[PDB]
Amino acid sequence: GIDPFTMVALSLKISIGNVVKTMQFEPSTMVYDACRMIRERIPEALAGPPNDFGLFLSDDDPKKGIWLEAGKALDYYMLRNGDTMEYRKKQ
Repeated sequence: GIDPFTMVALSLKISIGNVVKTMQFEPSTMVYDACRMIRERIPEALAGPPNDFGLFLSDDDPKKGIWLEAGKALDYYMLRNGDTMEYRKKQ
């Protein structure tokens, strides 16, 4: 794939374990595609199976954080430039 930055791009802070990387995603980018972007830009995403991990929308409270569905898009989850999302393992 290719590193996104086209026009208005959703710059989210991707947390993988302890690695927080500000990543620029396209608004219409699907969650499985955003994962495709991290795995390629940050190697730590490849710490396990792709469906075993996932995108976790980070809020101010841990219980407000939700798991982004692969079949949905980033914009769909009200994601913005400056938000934090932790690409981490499910369960």
